[PDB]
Amino acid sequence: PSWPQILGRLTDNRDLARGQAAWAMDQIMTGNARPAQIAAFAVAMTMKAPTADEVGELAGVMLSHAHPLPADTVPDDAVDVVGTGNLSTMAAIVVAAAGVPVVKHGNRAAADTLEALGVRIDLGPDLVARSLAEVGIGFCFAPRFHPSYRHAAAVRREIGVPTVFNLLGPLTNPARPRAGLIGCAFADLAEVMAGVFAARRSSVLVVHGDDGLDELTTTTTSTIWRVAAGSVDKLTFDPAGFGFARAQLDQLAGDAQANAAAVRAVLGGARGPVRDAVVLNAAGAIVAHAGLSSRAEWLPAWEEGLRRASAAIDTGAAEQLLARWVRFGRQ
Amino acid sequence: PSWPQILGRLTDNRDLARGQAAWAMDQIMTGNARPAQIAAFAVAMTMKAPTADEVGELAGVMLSHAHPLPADTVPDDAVDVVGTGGDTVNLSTMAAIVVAAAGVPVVKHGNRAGGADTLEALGVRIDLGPDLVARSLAEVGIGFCFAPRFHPSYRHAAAVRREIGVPTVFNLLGPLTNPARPRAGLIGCAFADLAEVMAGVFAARRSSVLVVHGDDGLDELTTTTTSTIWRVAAGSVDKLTFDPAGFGFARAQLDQLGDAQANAAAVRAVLGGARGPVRDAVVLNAAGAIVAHAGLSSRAEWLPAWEEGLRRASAAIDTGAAEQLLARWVRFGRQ
Ligand SMILES: O=C(O)c1ccccc1Nc1ccc(OCCCCCP(=O)(O)O)cc1C(=O)O
Ligand SMILES: O=C(O)c1ccccc1Nc1ccc(OCCCCCP(=O)(O)O)cc1C(=O)O
Repeated sequence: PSWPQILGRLTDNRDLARGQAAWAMDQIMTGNARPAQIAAFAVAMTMKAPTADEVGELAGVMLSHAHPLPADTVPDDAVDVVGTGNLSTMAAIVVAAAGVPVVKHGNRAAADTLEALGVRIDLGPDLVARSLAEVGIGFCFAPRFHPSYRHAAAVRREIGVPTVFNLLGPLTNPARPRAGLIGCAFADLAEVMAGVFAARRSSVLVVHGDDGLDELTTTTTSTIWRVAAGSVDKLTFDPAGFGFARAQLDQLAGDAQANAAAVRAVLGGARGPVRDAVVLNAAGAIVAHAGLSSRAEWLPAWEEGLRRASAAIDTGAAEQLLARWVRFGRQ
Repeated sequence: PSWPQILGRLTDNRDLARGQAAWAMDQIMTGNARPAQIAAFAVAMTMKAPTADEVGELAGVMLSHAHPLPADTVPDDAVDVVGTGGDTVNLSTMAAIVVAAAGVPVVKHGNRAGGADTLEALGVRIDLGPDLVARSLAEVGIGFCFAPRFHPSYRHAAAVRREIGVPTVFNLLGPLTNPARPRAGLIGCAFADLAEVMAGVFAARRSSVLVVHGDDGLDELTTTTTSTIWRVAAGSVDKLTFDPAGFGFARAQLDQLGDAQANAAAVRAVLGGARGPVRDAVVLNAAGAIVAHAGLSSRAEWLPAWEEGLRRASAAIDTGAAEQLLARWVRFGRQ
């Protein structure tokens, strides 16, 4: 195993042999990888087009180096709501208010919204565990939990272009949720992620908006990879089938203060395209959550998930869970 | 112009816009490119498959950053003999000595790893400044440009090469950035599509060059099989198939063609008159460079040019002129 061997293989457009991706990630996590080698690998793998086995090794090794949460502090039915690259933050809160444990994993952009809302996002494992137990939701700040990734994070900024590493966020949640709604901006890489979750024995909905969104929207149809029990089902999803009005991407589009205001409005009951998108993804995460204890029918599962997501807002539960989340950090 | 744009375009398998490659390389040549950005650029363009225009822009920038030789020290008809590397430093090194001994000025360009290593094993002083390389050309008829000495600004790229350790588009720059700027030569490449790219760059320069690709992976004309030759001259490129058998050369084996000291011994044997596959390959490539040299001042017929090139190359060995030139080369550095 060497960088010449692995990189040479990728630049010949060949899939890696077993363990090679894992070796590369280990060199990164130990700090032995040079920036040039990280970049070469990220770019070469991306242009080659990564496989689930390769992504599974990258995410697997990285996750094993992450700060774990304390033993028995994360429910077995905890879920994630996230995309690879607004709505996922809101959806996470709603799902939590519906009675589903949610544990997110994120970073500040070049998480910011949660800070603008007064949430203390940068907490250690013990307090994230307490947050999950007392508020019903927790947030793992990525730099806090993945410090060994910092050189790769720097590389990713310096090159600026999306690479295979942009798939690692949803696959390296330190709390190791077994369920969730996972959004991917590219159909090619969406199926790859579904394969990784499949091997993990996760129950997730890997979603890809046919408009290029990394989450279920009301702008157009979406492709969903239904992952459960090690199997993947590819489906098409039309929100219109659930009486949702179509919208434009302009409405689902700002700064932290603006995003924070959007959150309070939606949680405050404000109707519109933004709310609809939040309810869709929240429902998706709930349907994924149900996929742990059962394998119910697609339509009626979504009917139930949409009902719970909607009620979580309209009860004031979501708005009040947020308030409790802010009060938690203050005390 | 920025890295996210250029790298974005490349990873999308799109050719760059005019000027972008040059911008990228200059950022690299000025220490303004992060190692990650250098590696990302080199790898991305490699897998995209570089164009002659892109490589030409890279080579143009790198060459403009290089130290020149003094004015009026490099003859107009100086040649280079080199391969971009196999997947053959013994062959090219010997061919260069033979060509010089034939009366054709030769100026080489290489580094330690290796091209320069074999010469050091032979006792040649490789790391000389412009004025001494100039003296070597005039007094010995051959000169060597030590790549780190003449391309100091390439140090950031050179470090990245080592760290990734895989061939990239950058490996094409050597023959295209010879700081003596020979207008002719024999240039080898282990891959056909990259050979065609380099031929395109030499064409744009109006150079007289044979770009060669052994159909067995050799970055030089081989005896083991046929070769493709891009005959570059007068801004145009003829793509030709080449069979040494047509000149009476026996079909050798690749195994018949590793340390610098081992290569150094092979040089002394061949230049000493030892016959075999290696001699044949040396004479072929040397003859090729002489054909290229002829293309500077005339459009000669292909076969007669080669026959004359083979005649002179063989003579340069048989008379002992090649062996003696090496000796003078060594002595020159000792003094
Ligand atoms: O930059 C640092 O120097 C640093 C220092 C201490 C700890 C962490 C540090 N950097 C990071 C480490 C992990 C990370 O994120 C881990 C990858 C998962 C993030 C999810 P994303 O792909 O959506 O951003 C990001 C950074 C960073 O600089 O931003
Ligand atoms: O190797 C160095 O030590 C070096 C130091 C400072 C600046 C540049 C350095 N290396 C190079 C200089 C020019 C170059 O390109 C032109 C010469 C190409 C020589 C190819 P060869 O090794 O097969 O002869 C390549 C390198 C390099 O190490 O990659």
